[PDB]
Amino acid sequence: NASLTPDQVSKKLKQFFSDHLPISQFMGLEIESYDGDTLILTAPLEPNINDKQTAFGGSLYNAAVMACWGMVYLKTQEENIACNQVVTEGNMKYIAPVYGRIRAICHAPDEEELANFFDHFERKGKARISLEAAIYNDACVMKIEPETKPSVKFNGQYAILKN
Amino acid sequence: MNASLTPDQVSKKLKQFFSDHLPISQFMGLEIESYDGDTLILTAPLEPNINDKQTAFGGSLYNAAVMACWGMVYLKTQEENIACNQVVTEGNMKYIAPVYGRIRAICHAPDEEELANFFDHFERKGKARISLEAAIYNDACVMKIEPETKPSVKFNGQYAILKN
Repeated sequence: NASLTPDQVSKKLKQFFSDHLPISQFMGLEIESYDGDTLILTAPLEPNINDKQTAFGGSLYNAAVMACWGMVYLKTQEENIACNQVVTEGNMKYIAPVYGRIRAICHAPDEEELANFFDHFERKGKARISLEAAIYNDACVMKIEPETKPSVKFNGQYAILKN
Repeated sequence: MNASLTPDQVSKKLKQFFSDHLPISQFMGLEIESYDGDTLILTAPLEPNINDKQTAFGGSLYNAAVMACWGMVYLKTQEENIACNQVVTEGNMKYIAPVYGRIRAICHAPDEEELANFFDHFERKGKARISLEAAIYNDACVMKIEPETKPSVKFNGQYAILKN
């Protein structure tokens, strides 16, 4: 309600992770930035590491799946919608290893889609939406660019359901 | 050269591996429940893997299945005394229903033909790929992937082994 600004709703999400998702706390998953259009989550490599000293694939998935879940949550908060949110599917392709800090980047779906989606939830009390996230290794990327090839691609579907 | 390893011997190797190398598995309480050569079952308690609704978080569900299939590939590779690096290449999950307590992820060995072609391709080329499925159930008695009980989660994973 009084939480509509990117800083104000980021604080809500940070709190949600810290209150409810012990795994996000083990992984050191934090919000790096949110400006209303792009969410970036980051996590240190060390707890997310494997035997080859690169990022465990499940941690790359968790960062991506929480980036897109995070983006849905931030949208529901900006819209002051009370609901349960669930992932209904998540798909990852691992193209190259990640061997530093994990940074998962999710862009908001367009306003029309978001409007349709919130419209559907109003009418039926259920609504679904698909999102994508990317993780890069070589570049300090601020956006999922058409140019740059990602190290990992994620696409997921998320649903919001009436209380 | 050594003889191939039995299910008990290699199961120990994978136990040691998670412990030495994957800190996330120790956080999650992830354990090998059983391995008999044909089926790998991994288990983890709910408490570290929980979400806001008091059910298993979808990310922890994915970690259990992705590691169950990675585990299966590692077990077959080790049984066979193959020295290699092993990576996931793809992992897809469909969430069908909540998991309400202990998490058990079940993975079966690929076909004997599939395994043979995979090790032969690795031998000749220094790389090979294989795909497997895993499922997670609420039911305590389930010991294999079966038509007769719809899973809470389904997972398809593809893995590569690489000469080191």
